[PDB]
Amino acid sequence: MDKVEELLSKNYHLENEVARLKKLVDDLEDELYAQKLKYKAISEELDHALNDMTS
Amino acid sequence: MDKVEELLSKNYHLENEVARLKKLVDDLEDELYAQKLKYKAISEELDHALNDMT
Repeated sequence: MDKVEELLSKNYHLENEVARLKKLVDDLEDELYAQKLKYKAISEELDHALNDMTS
Repeated sequence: MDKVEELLSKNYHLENEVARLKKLVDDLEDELYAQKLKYKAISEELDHALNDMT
């Protein structure tokens, strides 16, 4: 029928969205952790900075 | 009546999945942004720092 026609259509668009969101969510997960490691490393040279500047 | 019912159920689960993923993306974008505001605020401090001694 037609209620089936539109449902197939709506489900097609929905499945695509879900695909794009899952990938986006993964990309952000990585970007965010990469971010945290870059932040943690930014301090590593710093721990040696104020630490070696003190004594 | 058979597939029309299957279709509706799939559709329902998809709409909820989209809404949940959408909420997840928004949270990650916030965390990420917030992290950039600290990364930045910090950098601006080295400015007064590395050159402060130059």
